[PDB]
Amino acid sequence: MLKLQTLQALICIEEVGSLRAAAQLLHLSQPALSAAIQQLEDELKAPLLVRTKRGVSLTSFGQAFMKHARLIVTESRRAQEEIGQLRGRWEGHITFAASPAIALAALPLALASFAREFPDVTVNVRDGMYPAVSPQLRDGTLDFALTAAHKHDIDTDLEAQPLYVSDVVIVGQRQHPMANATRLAELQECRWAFSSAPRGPGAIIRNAFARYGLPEPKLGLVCESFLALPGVVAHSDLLTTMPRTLYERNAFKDQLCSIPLQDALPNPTIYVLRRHDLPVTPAAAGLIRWIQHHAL
Amino acid sequence: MLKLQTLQALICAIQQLEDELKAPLLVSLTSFGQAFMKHARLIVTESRRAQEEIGQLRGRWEGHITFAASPAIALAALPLALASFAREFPDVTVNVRDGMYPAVSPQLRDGTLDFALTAAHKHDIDTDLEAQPLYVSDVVIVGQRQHPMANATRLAELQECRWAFSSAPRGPGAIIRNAFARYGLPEPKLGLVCESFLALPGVVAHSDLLTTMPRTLYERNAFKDQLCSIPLQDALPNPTIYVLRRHDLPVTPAAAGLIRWIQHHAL
Amino acid sequence: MLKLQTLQALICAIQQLEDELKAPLLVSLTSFGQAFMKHARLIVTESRRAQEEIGQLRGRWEGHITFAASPAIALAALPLALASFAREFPDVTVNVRDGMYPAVSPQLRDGTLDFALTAAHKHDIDTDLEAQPLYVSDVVIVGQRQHPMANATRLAELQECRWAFSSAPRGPGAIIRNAFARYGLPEPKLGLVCESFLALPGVVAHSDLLTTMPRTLYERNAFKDQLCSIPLQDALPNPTIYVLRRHDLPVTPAAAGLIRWIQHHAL
Amino acid sequence: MLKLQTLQALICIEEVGSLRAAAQLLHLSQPALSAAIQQLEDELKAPLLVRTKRGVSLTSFGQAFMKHARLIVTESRRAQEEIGQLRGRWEGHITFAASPAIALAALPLALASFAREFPDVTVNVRDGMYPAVSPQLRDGTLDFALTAAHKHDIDTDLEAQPLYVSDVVIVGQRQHPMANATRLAELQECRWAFSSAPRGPGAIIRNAFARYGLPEPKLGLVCESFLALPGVVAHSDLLTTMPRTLYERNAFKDQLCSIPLQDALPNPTIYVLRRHDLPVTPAAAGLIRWIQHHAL
Ligand SMILES: Cc1ccc(S(=O)(=O)O)cc1
Ligand SMILES: Cc1ccc(S(=O)(=O)O)cc1
Ligand SMILES: Cc1ccc(S(=O)(=O)O)cc1
Ligand SMILES: Cc1ccc(S(=O)(=O)O)cc1
Ligand SMILES: Cc1ccc(S(=O)(=O)O)cc1
Ligand SMILES: Cc1ccc(S(=O)(=O)O)cc1
Ligand SMILES: Cc1ccc(S(=O)(=O)O)cc1
Ligand SMILES: Cc1ccc(S(=O)(=O)O)cc1
Ligand SMILES: Cc1ccc(S(=O)(=O)O)cc1
Ligand SMILES: Cc1ccc(S(=O)(=O)O)cc1
Ligand SMILES: Cc1ccc(S(=O)(=O)O)cc1
Ligand SMILES: Cc1ccc(S(=O)(=O)O)cc1
Ligand SMILES: Cc1ccc(S(=O)(=O)O)cc1
Ligand SMILES: Cc1ccc(S(=O)(=O)O)cc1
Ligand SMILES: Cc1ccc(S(=O)(=O)O)cc1
Ligand SMILES: Cc1ccc(S(=O)(=O)O)cc1
Ligand SMILES: Cc1ccc(S(=O)(=O)O)cc1
Ligand SMILES: Cc1ccc(S(=O)(=O)O)cc1
Ligand SMILES: Cc1ccc(S(=O)(=O)O)cc1
Ligand SMILES: Cc1ccc(S(=O)(=O)O)cc1
Ligand SMILES: Cc1ccc(S(=O)(=O)O)cc1
Ligand SMILES: Cc1ccc(S(=O)(=O)O)cc1
Ligand SMILES: [Cl-]
Ligand SMILES: [Cl-]
Ligand SMILES: [Cl-]
Ligand SMILES: [Cl-]
Ligand SMILES: [Cl-]
Ligand SMILES: [Cl-]
Repeated sequence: MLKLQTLQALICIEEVGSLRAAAQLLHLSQPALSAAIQQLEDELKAPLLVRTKRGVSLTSFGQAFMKHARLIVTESRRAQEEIGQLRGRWEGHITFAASPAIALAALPLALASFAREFPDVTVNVRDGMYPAVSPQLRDGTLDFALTAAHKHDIDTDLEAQPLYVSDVVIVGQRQHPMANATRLAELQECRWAFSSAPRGPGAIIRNAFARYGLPEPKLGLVCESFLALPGVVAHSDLLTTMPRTLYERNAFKDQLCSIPLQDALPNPTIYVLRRHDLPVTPAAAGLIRWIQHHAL
Repeated sequence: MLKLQTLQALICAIQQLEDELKAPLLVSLTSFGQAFMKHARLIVTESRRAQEEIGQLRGRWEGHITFAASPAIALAALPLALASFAREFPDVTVNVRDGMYPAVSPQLRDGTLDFALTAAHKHDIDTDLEAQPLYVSDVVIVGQRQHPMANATRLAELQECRWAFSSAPRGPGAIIRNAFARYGLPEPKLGLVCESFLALPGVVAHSDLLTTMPRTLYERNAFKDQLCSIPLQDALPNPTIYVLRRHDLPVTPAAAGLIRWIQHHAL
Repeated sequence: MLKLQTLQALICAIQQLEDELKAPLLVSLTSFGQAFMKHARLIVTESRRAQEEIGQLRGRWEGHITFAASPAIALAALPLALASFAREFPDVTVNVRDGMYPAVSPQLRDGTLDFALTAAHKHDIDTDLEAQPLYVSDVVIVGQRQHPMANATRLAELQECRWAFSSAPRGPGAIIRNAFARYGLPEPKLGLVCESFLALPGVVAHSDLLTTMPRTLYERNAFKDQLCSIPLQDALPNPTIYVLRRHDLPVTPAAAGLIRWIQHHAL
Repeated sequence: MLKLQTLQALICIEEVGSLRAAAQLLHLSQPALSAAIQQLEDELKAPLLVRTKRGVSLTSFGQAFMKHARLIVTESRRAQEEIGQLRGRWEGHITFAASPAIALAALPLALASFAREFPDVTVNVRDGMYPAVSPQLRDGTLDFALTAAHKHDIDTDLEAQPLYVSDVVIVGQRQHPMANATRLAELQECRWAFSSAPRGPGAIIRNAFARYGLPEPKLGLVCESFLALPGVVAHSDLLTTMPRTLYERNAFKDQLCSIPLQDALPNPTIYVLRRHDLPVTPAAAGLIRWIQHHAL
């Protein structure tokens, strides 16, 4: 029998006056309790109980022992209570960062399903991209981050699981002079709104121009805000690069076109990043599952 | 004495700087290095603004402007102001980012931002910052188009709802929390916290969570047809959007030009 | 339910404990593991005391006593009390360490110490602890034997001196700081801080630093001939040394025996 | 010329009305200042100064430039001031741990000499031994620790420099029955006061008994306090092991003897331990030097 059950039973025995009554009250087997008490007495090398006409009383030894037994039972209960309070607070909240692509399609659908499964959980969704999320992830504030990244850039102490392989698209105002272009070379005369990338503003288009043997793309402006980007492009002759999800889901869709080139652009891999050592709550694990699920 | 050329490298020789300070700056930045960095940023950015301004006074309109914009600004006036600015000043490099008060303050103080366009409570604004009113905005309560409370007209009717606490100068959910409080209601029941304005409309469209947002954002997002605004007849705040700057920094001619175009289109 | 055998291993199977708690305990202890440890220590130490006490009630005088002793105790009464105790109780294992209030408190609370012998201010003593007066001590001011102020008779004459702030229940230098304050003097000028009573006499003997120490320590150290006590006629405190225990823990027969010998020799 | 000197000079020029007067006031060479200003003007592509009958005035351009120059000069001064405040507080205090051997001989002599060289420095000497000092050393609270250690036990991220090779001695009451012993084997019947060691209470004597092919030494008691140890031994028949310095320097010398065996005991190496990456203040470096000096 578990020692704690045996101590709890002993406290009950003192209270109700009988080993048989204690076992029944606590839903323990009588023979198992009687054996467990005997085993404990053999270990202590003294009897804890003496028979009387109508039950058992504690012996002098059991009296002394009981003072400790009560402290041990209370302490076990308090420990369970403190841990429950601390685990409840840990398990009851999620803080993570999400990139625009996740934020715009999967995240909305994932949160509703997540909430049905984990009704008692608060979510704190931050705007975030690597490597800005790297240090927030590193101290413990962020439970995980969801972002495009180049696998070989990710800090060695971070775990990384592929979430979805994304699309990027070149976007301009709906009547842009270069809308019919099929080659990146045909865009050399255009000016660019450099957008946010893990490798810095304009990293994608600059890398594209480079691998195609073109000069540096002409900087029109730097727009780190994906929120602002579609509107800014819609009201200019600037071209930009954005996640396909943002092109599909923005307030200026009717004022914009994509320029589908026969030249290839990257398909950024979006990763779930966590600190490797950290243990993961049920809810955080469930949310990731739900986000995975809706990232078809 | 400090060598100013070395500062623009620290942000990116060091031993001479460490010897000038007589303290370690690198080990990652030491505790001294972090304290040192805010100063080095102001010195470097001021030095660049000084040179750019002189070129502008000579008719060479080149240089840099870096600024932050809160969501309503970014969606309405900003595309039009950036377009007009680019026509008048074709050779100035502009860098726009998202930002909200008070998160923008340290970046106004170290000169990394020329200005920020953001809602703020006037009495909360730090004394070293100037605040020029730009816009008086409108806030609405938003839910999925078929929300159970889509036809509610009083805050009281929304008591049992869960909220996507949205971001604000006084913290997430501050407008709804204060509104609930002023109207004699208990704390708004939180469903989740959503800092991201980009993500918020879609999160609300695919849940039963209510939120508060600038009327601009309600009228300009990708989920408009899946959303509604609650037809409240209880009054909500109208936040003032300001142009915020560190007051003692002289505005460059180019940044003054952009602020002017922003003021024009906001009006 | 917890398995008590596993607790005595955690201090030194785990997955069953982690599953019982439903929280990670190891990763180094997790934040839960640290919170868990104080409880596990009390449970394990109480379990051992319970068994030892029963053997003692049966005339088997074996078991363990672990206690802390402040410097004056350790030097005067303790050698004589441990000797007398060992004669009466030859088979009990005793473990003595240095310790002072309030540093000893958590170790009284988690059962790792049966008791502590230490100076304390009665009104500072935490409500779950019992305090039994043991000794009223004497404090002296000490300096190198040829100190410029060796013949000073008033605290006022020591104003310009530098102090080896020595350790105390209210913090380093607390007795001299409070004495200076009560006598209407400025803060004592600190020369250095010396936590170590073992090192203090030798540090004072080979510098011009004054300190305060228990009269016992002054009369019992290896640097006596190189030291003096300042013949002050201003009054200094006489700290009470207590036997401190966590009150709700039943004292074992063996520990009661040792406390008795300690009380005898202190008297 | 340093740009900051040039800006400071420019501010002075505005104030005193003349480049010549500014150079003299600031103790700068006139030709060097005139060249530095010209160089700056060439870089700005505008003149900062215009000649008048009795000096120079700022041009319109210099006026605009001066507003920035003043902010830059002030900021440089404030930076120096903040760093000075932070460095002064860093350099003005030392916190370290010291073991009994150090604490009893070298430390006393080292502190006086240290104080003459670094009068403006507060020292905070903690009682300490490895590996208890290991974590205090690890977070930043301790600047260094001075302790016996086994080289191969020391945490890999800690630097360790040998300070002194120590002696340990077996000690008993002055008339101990085994005082004339010459072999460890002759002490097998004795009971021991287990003393503090880096490897745990009684580690040294237990290791000694072991390498000599003897049984476990008989435990009399555990005395973790080196302060209490000499007195406890003096009033018993217990034997112990202690640093030679403690045997030489304690209040019970007349009541104690050492038992100099022909069998060898260890000579623990005392190390200065620091975190490897951490930069070291002049004072802490000086104190270590002084402690090294007095550890002959
Ligand atoms: C065990 C026990 C003790 C005493 C009695 S009595 O004789 O009936 O009082 C009966 C049974
Ligand atoms: C079974 C049982 C045992 C003892 C008694 S009594 O002697 O009347 O208390 C009654 C009934
Ligand atoms: C008569 C009687 C039988 C059995 C017990 S018991 O051992 O406490 O369960 C008490 C009294
Ligand atoms: C450049 C870039 C930015 C963001 C993303 S996203 O993580 O798929 O939204 C992909 C690529
Ligand atoms: C960045 C990004 C956004 C959207 C998509 S898509 O889901 O493949 O259309 C891919 C990548
Ligand atoms: C921006 C970006 C991120 C990631 C990749 S990927 O390495 O092909 O997954 C390519 C481009
Ligand atoms: C609550 C709130 C958040 C943000 C704005 S905004 O500055 O107009 O985008 C106004 C009001
Ligand atoms: C100088 C200037 C630039 C741009 C415009 S705009 O065409 O109205 O945007 C008007 C005037
Ligand atoms: C400091 C300060 C000034 C003003 C206000 S307010 O009146 O609530 O906006 C609050 C706090
Ligand atoms: C620029 C701008 C910001 C905010 C609004 S409003 O909130 O819809 O009134 C309108 C226009
Ligand atoms: C995180 C989260 C997502 C969705 C909801 S709910 O749609 O209001 O039930 C609540 C909480
Ligand atoms: C200040 C002070 C420190 C320590 C003691 S003791 O507890 O008597 O050793 C008494 C007084
Ligand atoms: C029981 C007992 C033990 C020891 C002594 S003693 O010789 O006075 O220390 C007296 C009495
Ligand atoms: C709580 C408390 C009780 C008593 C004192 S005392 O009177 O200064 O010793 C101080 C503080
Ligand atoms: C045990 C003991 C402690 C303290 C003193 S006294 O401080 O010298 O009076 C004497 C004896
Ligand atoms: C650290 C330190 C400070 C002061 C002195 S003293 O000059 O001998 O008083 C010695 C040692
Ligand atoms: C440079 C300079 C400017 C003006 C005069 S003035 O003609 O004597 O006033 C002399 C010299
Ligand atoms: C050298 C010198 C230059 C100019 C004058 S002034 O014309 O009288 O001001 C006097 C002397
Ligand atoms: C007459 C005169 C000569 C030189 C200068 S200076 O160039 O400002 O030093 C000012 C005035
Ligand atoms: C066991 C032991 C403890 C302490 C020292 S000491 O560092 O030389 O004092 C050496 C050996
Ligand atoms: C631990 C310790 C203390 C003292 C000495 S001694 O300096 O070599 O005598 C060595 C070692
Ligand atoms: C306790 C102790 C510490 C260190 C050494 S040593 O490894 O030989 O320096 C031996 C024994
Ligand atoms: Cl039995
Ligand atoms: Cl607000
Ligand atoms: Cl203008
Ligand atoms: Cl005190
Ligand atoms: Cl007793
Ligand atoms: Cl020029």
